Amino acid sequence: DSIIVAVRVRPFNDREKTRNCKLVIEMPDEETTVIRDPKTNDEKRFTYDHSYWSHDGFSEKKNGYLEPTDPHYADQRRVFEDLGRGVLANAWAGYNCSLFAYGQTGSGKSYSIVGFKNNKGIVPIVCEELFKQIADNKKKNMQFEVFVSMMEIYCEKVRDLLSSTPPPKGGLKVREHPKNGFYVENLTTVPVNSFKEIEAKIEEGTKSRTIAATQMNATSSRAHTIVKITFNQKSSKQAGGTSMKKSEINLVDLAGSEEGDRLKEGIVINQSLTTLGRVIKALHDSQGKKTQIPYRDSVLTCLLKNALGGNSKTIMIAAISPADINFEETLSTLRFADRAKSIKTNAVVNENQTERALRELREENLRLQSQIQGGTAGDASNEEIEKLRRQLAENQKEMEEMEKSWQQKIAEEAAKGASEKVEMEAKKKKMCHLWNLNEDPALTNVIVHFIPVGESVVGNKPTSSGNFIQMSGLSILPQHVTLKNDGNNQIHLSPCSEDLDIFINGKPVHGETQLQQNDRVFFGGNHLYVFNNPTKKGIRTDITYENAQAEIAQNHAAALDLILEEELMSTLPLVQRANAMATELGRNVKFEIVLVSPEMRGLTSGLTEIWVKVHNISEDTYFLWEKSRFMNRYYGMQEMYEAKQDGSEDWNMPKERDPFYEPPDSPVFIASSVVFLQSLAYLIDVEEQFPIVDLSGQEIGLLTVGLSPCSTTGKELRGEYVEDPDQLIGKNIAFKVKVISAVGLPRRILKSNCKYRFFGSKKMTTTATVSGNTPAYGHEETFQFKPVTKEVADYLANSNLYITFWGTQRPR
Ligand SMILES: Nc1ncnc2c1ncn2[C@@H]1O[C@H](COP(=O)(O)OP(=O)(O)O)[C@@H](O)[C@H]1O
Ligand SMILES: [Mg+2]
Repeated sequence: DSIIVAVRVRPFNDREKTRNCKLVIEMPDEETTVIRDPKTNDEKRFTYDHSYWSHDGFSEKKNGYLEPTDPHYADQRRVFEDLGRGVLANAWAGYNCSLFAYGQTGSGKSYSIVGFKNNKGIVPIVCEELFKQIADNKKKNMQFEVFVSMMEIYCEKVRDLLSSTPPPKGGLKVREHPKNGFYVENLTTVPVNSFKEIEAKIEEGTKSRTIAATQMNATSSRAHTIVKITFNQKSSKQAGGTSMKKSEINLVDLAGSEEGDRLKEGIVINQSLTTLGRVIKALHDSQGKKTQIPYRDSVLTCLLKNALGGNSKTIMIAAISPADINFEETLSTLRFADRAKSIKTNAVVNENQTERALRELREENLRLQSQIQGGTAGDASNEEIEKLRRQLAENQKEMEEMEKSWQQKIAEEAAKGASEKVEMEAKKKKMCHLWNLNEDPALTNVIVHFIPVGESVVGNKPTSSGNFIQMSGLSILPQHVTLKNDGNNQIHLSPCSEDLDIFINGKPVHGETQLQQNDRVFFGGNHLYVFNNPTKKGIRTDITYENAQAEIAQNHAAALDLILEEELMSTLPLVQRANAMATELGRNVKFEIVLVSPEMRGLTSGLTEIWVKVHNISEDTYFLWEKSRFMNRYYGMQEMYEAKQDGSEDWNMPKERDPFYEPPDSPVFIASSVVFLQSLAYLIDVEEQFPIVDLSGQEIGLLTVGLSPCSTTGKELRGEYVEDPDQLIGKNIAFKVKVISAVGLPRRILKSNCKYRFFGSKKMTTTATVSGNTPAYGHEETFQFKPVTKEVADYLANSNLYITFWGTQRPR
């Protein structure tokens, strides 16, 4: 009784196609997946229960559904008929099931699980078929109960997506029922009678998820989302008194499966994924002395302990991208699904007599009551005598629900408000409104802010006054912007500060600006919206987060080709969130994207480097991070921001642990120098000054370097006259470079050295470190060449040495 692993390949999206990406994934049969290395053509061949090819051979119908043209395209209905049929059979049989999707952010976890628009995924049609199969097949005298729950797991904190109650500190409690396993205490479980009910419930759950993602940066790529459906079949008038069969389905959308500082990256964010990699590994290595599987090292592996080798039927969807750039991550995915493929689970039917279940629950209630008796009269650990009362209250609620009829349950739950959504969708046709625009496509156009017909103010102030639109969360000020609506005919947006970075259509805004139909407004952090006036023109709702960020990156690059644009599309939003998090967490640090062009490196064609300039205003220190280092320490920043939002006592943390601080004696790339080697091409011995430029491109100093030819012996060659540098070809000539001295270095620098790599040496030459701001490096190194090659001659005659400066600013 083993797991069911299935991999699925999404098609090329609209930005990978213009990027000219080669397909690196092939599926021969409906079982095998072949990943071929782009630069090596080496193939790795994996086998699974299903290899879903959703890349070729489909056609978008007028309804939007992607129907397969050839018999190889895995449409939504095929993935359903293979896995949702299985989860429905498990639910009807009495086995509790668990389907989870692993994969990279963008590979298609959310598409496979939930779906997107008219291509519905596992959850919707599984719910629909469950309710239909209830209403159709099962006769005799039986009752059927369907309960839905929905939780998010973020930084090891469990948050109830179906509860408007403000969340506790540290998230909801996770306790281990001794017979049933790990569970979430005080998790909302509503009874649903029709498919519309569970649809609206999951809808408001995704609404809460969207609010968390946009206001507190609870990013979907860094969080897990679980939908828990309990299906109960109650049978009466049997040989025994009465019985109930029970199934618990867990549909899990996992987080994205995607140095100088250990503790300043993520530890709590990736934890549930990290140990998920461990557990699987630990479960695969078991194949001859016992090992230990670390379920308790994270919340996810706790809540999926039965799914990962216990009492459950487990299904896995590994979504992979068919592109060159992701070849590594894809492979990792394919390897993860390969390791989990060897997982045997022991699922049993959950039938229990109603009277004996009630009696067991009551005896546990009595055990807890006696525990609190021993509390008040004995040890009375005020920490423990609250945990015990929590458990007693949960048992009490369970007993109260057992006695209750399902009709009374649905009546009580319907007694507790849905007209808010009806009238919201209604007044969206009459009132001007900004709708959400989120990096997770499954959360775009979910929340909405309505613009009153007067002059209102957007800000992070909990209302309590007139003419106020409340935006709460990251980057939003108590008085952010001012909106002026003229009878839903002419709306003007004006920022309340000159130091407030807000954008419209990507172009920055400095004064009163009139909004127009389908404008793309950005307030800060994650507050990216699209304006809609329902009275004028023709509205639009098919605007993706990728379009707005694309135009923002276009305008930013024009201020300061598609490879660079698509990379700013990944870096810029993170830099916005980094600045907002820094200024909110008390860290007086400012991040700004500095890009190094090929021309700045002495090249003609080439990739443009992206750096994140880091200014620590306190201590007044400057740094410069590679984009990757910024990504890792941004993971750290996001973790710290969540720690603050939870109200923890350990968010403001020491220097060695917070991701915003960088020690001052840390070296930083400060200056650039382009030394043209033409002097070597003509075998002349000269030493001149070359401009030193900071990363703004501004020339700030002069670097005297020495250029001279010398024989392979080491002596000064022989005095010929080179008129064309090809005369050097075939001769044994060496060239020494003498980084003599520099002037004009920044006054803040106290130690510096130079770095370069001569032609074909694969040994990064780095000079000694010198004190003053006018340092005498005194470096020298000859570069031998057995035949001076036409490539080397062209190098000397037309290219240049790219010397970079690395310095420190404060003491040691
Ligand atoms: N199998 C697929 N078929 C068609 N489109 C897909 C598929 N998988 C993903 N996509 C597209 O890729 C985009 C991002 O996928 P998403 O569901 O966000 O994956 P993840 O949540 O794992 O990042 C979606 O907008 C969707 O339209
Ligand atoms: Mg997702």
